[PDB]
Amino acid sequence: PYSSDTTPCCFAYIARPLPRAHIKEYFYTSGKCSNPAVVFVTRKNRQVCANPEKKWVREYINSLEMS
Ligand SMILES: *C(=O)CNOCCCCC
Repeated sequence: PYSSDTTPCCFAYIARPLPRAHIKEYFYTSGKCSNPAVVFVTRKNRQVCANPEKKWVREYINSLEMS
């Protein structure tokens, strides 16, 4: 019933923590996707899928939220 634009989903999670200093932004993928995910945006503007349940991921989010 709703948006007919594509939206990004994640089908795998990066296995090891990204360097924190290379990440500038994050977002969660749509709740419509089959998997929950954090996407980190790097300073080279790459987008990397990550597991929201991982400690390092939650730590990075808190840090990013902690401007
Ligand atoms: C709202 O329009 C929902 N529609 O679902 C159709 C099933 C696949 C949509 C891509």
